[PDB]
Parts: sequence; C-alpha cells; structure tokens
Amino acid sequence: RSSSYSGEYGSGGGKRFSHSGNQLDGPITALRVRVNTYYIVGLQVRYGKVWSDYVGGRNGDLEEIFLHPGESVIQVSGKYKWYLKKLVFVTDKGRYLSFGKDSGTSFNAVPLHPNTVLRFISGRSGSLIDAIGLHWDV
Ligand SMILES: [Cl-]
Ligand SMILES: [Cl-]
Repeated sequence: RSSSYSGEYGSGGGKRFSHSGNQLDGPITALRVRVNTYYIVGLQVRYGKVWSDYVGGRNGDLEEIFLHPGESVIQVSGKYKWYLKKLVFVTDKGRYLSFGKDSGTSFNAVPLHPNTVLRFISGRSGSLIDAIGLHWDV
C-alpha cells in the first residue's frame, strides 16, 4: 500500500472529523487556520477549488495561506497539550507554513512510503482543535 497515516496527535476531547471524501475535489490548494493566544482554534482545507466544512471554534483570528500550483505538503510538524497548539506545513517548494504558538509536546510527521504527499487531514474538534492526523498518499 502507498497510503500511510501520521497521528493521532492531541487529546480525546471533541468529536471526530475527517476530510477523507474531500480528496476527490482535488489536491490541497490552500489552508485556513484559526488561532488564538494559546491554541489552534479551527481548521479549513481547500481541496482543488472547494473548501472543506469548517471545523473547530470561533474564538480566534483566521490565518489563510494559498499554495502554488503543484505545491505539495511533504512534512507536518506541530505541538499540542490537551489541544493542538502549533502546526508547520513543509512543502516541496521549500516553504514552511507555520501557525500558532511554539509550546507543548512536539510531533514530526513524515510520509511512510515513496513519493507520497499530504492528501487529507482528520482529527478531533469542538470549540478548538483537540487532535490532528495526517493522511499521506500518491
Ligand atoms: Cl485510522
Ligand atoms: Cl469553496
């Protein structure tokens, strides 16, 4: 199998979410991360031309970054406690797309198999992002 999964990173709070179906819309083209003083509050990912359903809460400022045509995420690092605190999306164009506060238990996610990239994300959410998982594929 070429697919692999990294996670789950964070806690057991909130409720499961998965962008598993969203990969049919296209590759990841953009990121939205809502961030407050201490946490990652909310997440949205654009697959092809279509934004995912917003997950997480409302108490924070929206940060939004668009990817270049053909730009793929090849690594994701971050930090968490009871809730997700930081996220860094490392792309194959050498960009490091960083969100949130540099504190907590660190993680460092890389794809298991040859020539795979970030295809979708899952995790847990409520008023914040409780946990995140990364799904790698061709
Ligand atoms: Cl799983
Ligand atoms: Cl949209």
